[PDB]
Amino acid sequence: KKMSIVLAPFSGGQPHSGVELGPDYLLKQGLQQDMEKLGWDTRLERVFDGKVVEARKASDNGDRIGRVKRPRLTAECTEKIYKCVRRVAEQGRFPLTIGGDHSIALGTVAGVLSVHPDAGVIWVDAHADINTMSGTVSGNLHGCPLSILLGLDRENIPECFSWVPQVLKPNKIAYIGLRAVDDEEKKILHDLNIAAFSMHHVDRYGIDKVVSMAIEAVSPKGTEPVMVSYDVDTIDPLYVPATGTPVRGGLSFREALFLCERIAECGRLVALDVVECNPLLAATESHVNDTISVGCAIARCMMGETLLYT
Amino acid sequence: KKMSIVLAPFSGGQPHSGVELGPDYLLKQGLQQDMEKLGWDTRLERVFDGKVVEARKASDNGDRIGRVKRPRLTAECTEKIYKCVRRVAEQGRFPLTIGGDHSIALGTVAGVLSVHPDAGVIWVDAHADINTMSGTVSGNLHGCPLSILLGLDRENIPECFSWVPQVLKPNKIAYIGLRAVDDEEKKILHDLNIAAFSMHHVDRYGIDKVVSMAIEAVSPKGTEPVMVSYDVDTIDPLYVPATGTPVRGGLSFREALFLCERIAECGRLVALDVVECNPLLAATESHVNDTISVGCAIARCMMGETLLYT
Amino acid sequence: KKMSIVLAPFSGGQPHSGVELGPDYLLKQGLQQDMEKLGWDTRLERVFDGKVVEARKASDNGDRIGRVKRPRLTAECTEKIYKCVRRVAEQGRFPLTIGGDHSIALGTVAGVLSVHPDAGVIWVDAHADINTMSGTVSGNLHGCPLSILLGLDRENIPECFSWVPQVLKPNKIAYIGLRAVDDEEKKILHDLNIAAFSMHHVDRYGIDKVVSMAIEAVSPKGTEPVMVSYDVDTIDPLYVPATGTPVRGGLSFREALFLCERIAECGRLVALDVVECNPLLAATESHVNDTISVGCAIARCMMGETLLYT
Ligand SMILES: N[C@@H](CSCC[B-](O)(O)O)C(=O)O
Ligand SMILES: N[C@@H](CSCC[B-](O)(O)O)C(=O)O
Ligand SMILES: N[C@@H](CSCC[B-](O)(O)O)C(=O)O
Ligand SMILES: [Mn+2]
Ligand SMILES: [Mn+2]
Ligand SMILES: [Mn+2]
Ligand SMILES: [Mn+2]
Ligand SMILES: [Mn+2]
Ligand SMILES: [Mn+2]
Repeated sequence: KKMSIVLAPFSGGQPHSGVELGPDYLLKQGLQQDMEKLGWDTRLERVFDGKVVEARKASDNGDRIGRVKRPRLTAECTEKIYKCVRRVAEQGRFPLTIGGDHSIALGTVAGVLSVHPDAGVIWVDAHADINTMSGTVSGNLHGCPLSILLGLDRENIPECFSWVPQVLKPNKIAYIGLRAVDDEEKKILHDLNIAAFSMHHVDRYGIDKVVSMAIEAVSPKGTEPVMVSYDVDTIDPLYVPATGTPVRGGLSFREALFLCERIAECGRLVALDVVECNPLLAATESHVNDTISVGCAIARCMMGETLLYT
Repeated sequence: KKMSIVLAPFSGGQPHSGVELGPDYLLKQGLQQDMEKLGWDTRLERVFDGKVVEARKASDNGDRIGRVKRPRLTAECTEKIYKCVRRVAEQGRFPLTIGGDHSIALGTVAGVLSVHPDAGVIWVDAHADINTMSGTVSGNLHGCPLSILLGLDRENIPECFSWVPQVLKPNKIAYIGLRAVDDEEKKILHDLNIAAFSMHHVDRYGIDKVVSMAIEAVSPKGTEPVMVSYDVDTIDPLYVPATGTPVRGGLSFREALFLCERIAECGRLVALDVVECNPLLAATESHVNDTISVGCAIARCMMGETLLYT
Repeated sequence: KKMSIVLAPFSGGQPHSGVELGPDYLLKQGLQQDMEKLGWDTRLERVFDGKVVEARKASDNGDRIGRVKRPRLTAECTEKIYKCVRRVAEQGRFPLTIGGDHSIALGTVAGVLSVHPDAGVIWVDAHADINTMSGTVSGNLHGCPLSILLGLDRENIPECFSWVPQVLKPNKIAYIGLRAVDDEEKKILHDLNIAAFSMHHVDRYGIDKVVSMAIEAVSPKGTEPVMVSYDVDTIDPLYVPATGTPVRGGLSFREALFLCERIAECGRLVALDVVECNPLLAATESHVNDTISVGCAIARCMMGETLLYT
C-alpha cells in the first residue's frame, strides 16, 4: 500500500494562471496527511517548479502552432509527467497526480497505460477534452489530451508530441458527466463509439447505474485495472466555483463523491488525477476552500474513505 | 421544419408588471438564433404591443368581476393569442409561444387543440392553474386558465370568455412538478381524475419515470400530438429566481432540462409555451440572466438540442 | 386525533446557546395553528423554563465528568422530558417534541418506548449520536443519547442517569442521512449491527428505497408503532444553515420532506422530535426563516400534509 502524490503544477494547457497552484493548495489542506491517515505510505514527487514554468508560460506567446497555444511547453512538461508517472507505477506505487490543467493527463494516462496496458480510463469531466490539433477552436491544449492520446488526426500532430506512446484505444475510455461537448467532439465520440455518459444519462439512470456502466465499458474481462482522471468542473459550479471552465448543471457534491466511493469499492483503481483546481478564480475565500476541500474529498473517497465501518 | 415564435407580452393575468418583458429578454438572449441554429426556419409573430397593453393594464383597476381581476382585458388579449396560435398551426408551423404570465395558455392551448384535437397537454408547473372563476381567492387569472379551458364552473364564466372553444378534456392534461396546489384545486384534480405528478412523485419515482407517465397519460393511442405549457416557476427558485410566484422545493436545473430532452425525444411535440419570466422581479442582474438563460435552454432542449451527437 | 406539542428548550447537550430558542421560533411560525389546521386537537406542554435552564447552563462550568459536559443538568432536564412525554403518550395523545439539542431524545425515546415497547425508532441525522460516556471526545451529550438509551458502556454511565429505562434495543433503531460518524461510532454500529443508512445509500438507492428499508428494519411484524427523532442537520446546510453541527452533502429540502410524507403515509407514526434548530447561528434573517420554516414543514408533512388531495 504505497502511494506517490505526483505534483504537476502546470497551466500551459489553458489561459488562466492560478491552476498551477492547485498541488500546493491541496497539500496545504492536508492531502498527504489524509492519505497516510487512510493507511497509505505516501511520498511526494515534484516533476518541475511551477513558478519557473509559469514564468515561461505567461511570457512566451510565440509558443504556438496555428490556433494551438503553447504546444512546445506543453509537450515538454507533459513528457516529464509521463516519465514521472511511468516511474511511480513501475516502482509499484499508486500515482495520485494533482494538477494543473487537464493537459497533464497526456502524461498521466500515458505513464499508467505504459505499465498497465489493459487499464481502463474513466474520464470524469463536463467536457470531452478530445478536440484535435486542427479542429480545436480555442487552441487550449487542456481540451485536446484525449485526441493526442488516441492518435487522432495524427496527420496534424506536431513532432514535439511524437514521444507520446500509443497505448490508449477508444474502447478503453469512458466519460462521466459530459455537458459541454463541441460539435467536432460529438462527431468524434460517435464515429469512434466511445462510451460517453452525459448529465442526461445521470439524470435518466441515476449516478449509480452510470458509474457501473462506465466501469463495465472499460473492463471487458471484469478484471482490468482502472484509472480515473477527474476534472473538478464536472461538479456543478455551485460546489466547485474556483475553476477555469465551469458549466451549469453538473454533478452535485454528493454524486461527485459517491462516484469515488463506488470506484474505490470495485478495488481495481490503479491511478487517479485530480485536475483543474484554480484558487485564483475564486470570488471569495469560501470559494477557494470549497473547491480545494472538494479536491481532497475526492482523493479521500477514491482512496478508501467511507461513511460507515469498513 | 418551420417555426413561429409567438410573442405574447401579457401581464394582465397577475399583479406584477415585469412579466410582459419576457418575450424581449428571451429574444435578446438569442432565442431565434438558437432555433435557427437548430435547423428551424423561424419567424416572429407579434400578437399585440406589450407597452400599450400594460398601459391599460396598470391603469384600469375597474376591470373586475368580484375577486377576478382584469377579466375583460384578459379575455380580449387571450382571444388574440388564440387566433394567432390557431393560424400558425394551420399554416403547418410549430408555435413556440413566449409569455407573459400563464393566462396566455388560454389562447395557446385553445389554438393548438383547435388544429390538433387529439393533442395531449403536459402542464409543467408548481401550481395547478385550475382555480374556478368563483373559487379563486386572489382573482389572478394566470391561476385559472385550465378551469376555463376545461369548462369548469361554466355557470359562472363571463360572456367575454364565450369565445373559448371547448376542446380540452380532463383526460388530456397531465401536470408535472406540482407543489403549491390550492385546496379547491386539489378537490378538482381528484374529482376529475386529472393526471397530476407532484414533486412527491418526482422525488419518489425520479424525473424520468414521471415524464414517461405524463406522456402516456395524455397519449392513449401512443401516437397523439403533444403540447407542453412550461411555467418557469416549476424550477426551484434557486435556478429561476426572477418569477412572480416562486415556490421552494422545485425541479433542479438538470431535471427541468432533462424533461425537455425526454419530450423532444418522443418526437410528437407540436407546440410549446415558456411562461412567467419576469426580469424585474430579480434581485441582481445575475438573477435576470439566470432566469432568461433558463427560458432559452428549455426552448433549445425542447426543440432538439442534445448533449451528445444526434 | 389529539396531540401535545412538548416544548423542550434545552441546550445543555452542546456548547452553543441559541438552540433552546427553537420551540418558541417554531411556535411563532405558527406550528400549533398548522397542526390544528391539519385537524389535530393540540395543546402545549412546557417541561421547564428555557431561560432559567440556560442561566444555569452558561454559568455552571463545574458540571462535568471528565470530558463529558453538563451530565448533571442534562440528566435532570432529560428526566423531566421523559416524565412529560411518558405522560402525554399514556393520555393517548401524540407527543411532538420540539428542541433543543438532541440530548432531549434521551427523554423522548424513553418516554415513548415506555408506553409503546414495540415501537421502532428512525433516527434522521447526519450524525450517529451514539458516542459512549468514556468514548466521546467533545463531551457534548447531544452526541451520546443513543449510547445511554441502548445501555452501552454501562460500566461508565453516571448514577444521575440511572433513571433511564432500558427499553430500546439495537434492532429497533434505524438511521437515515449519516455522513459524519466518529470512528468509535462506526465500530459500534458495526458490532451491534444497527440498521444505518448513510448518504451513500441515499445516493445509491434513492430516498424512497432508503425510507422503506428503514421502516422495515424497525418494524419486523410490519405493525409496530414508529417514532422519528429528526435532527435538522441531516438536511444540507444550504437549506438548514442555522444549526450547530452542519455537515456538507446532506439531504435536499425535497428529500427531507419526502421522507416525512412516506412515513406519515405508513400510518404508524406515534411520536416525533424536531431538534437542533438554533436561530442565533444564522448569518442573516433569511437563514433563520429558512431553518425555522423547515422545522414547521417537517411537522406538517409528518403529521399528514400532502401536495395533492387526501
Ligand atoms: N471545448 C472546449 C473545452 S476545453 C475543457 C478543458 B477541461 O475539460 O480540462 O476544463 C475547448 O476545446 O476549448
Ligand atoms: N393558487 C394561486 C396560484 S396562481 C399560479 C400562477 B402561475 O402557475 O402561472 O405562476 C392562485 O390562484 O392565485
Ligand atoms: N461526533 C460528534 C457529533 S455530535 C452531533 C450532535 B447532533 O447529531 O444532535 O447535531 C460528537 O460526539 O461531538
Ligand atoms: Mn478536462
Ligand atoms: Mn472540464
Ligand atoms: Mn402557471
Ligand atoms: Mn406556476
Ligand atoms: Mn443529532
Ligand atoms: Mn446531527
